[PDB]
Amino acid sequence: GGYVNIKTFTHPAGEGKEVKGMEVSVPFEIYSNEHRIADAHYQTFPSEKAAYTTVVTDAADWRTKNAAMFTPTPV
Repeated sequence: GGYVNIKTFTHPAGEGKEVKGMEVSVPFEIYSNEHRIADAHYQTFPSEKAAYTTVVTDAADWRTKNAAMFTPTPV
């Protein structure tokens, strides 16, 4: 149970594009059931309560934010 507090760090992702960091608290079961780790630009620590303002509501919400961690966007 509990939450998985994820903080991703902003980093360049191709000239003209990048990936904006984020802070999101994910319910453990939702996180363990499915998650994608592609780079090392993140950090994780568990806790009983959500540590960040943005809290994942459901499996679909997590897949969206998780994918947002890798989708390159113009600066």
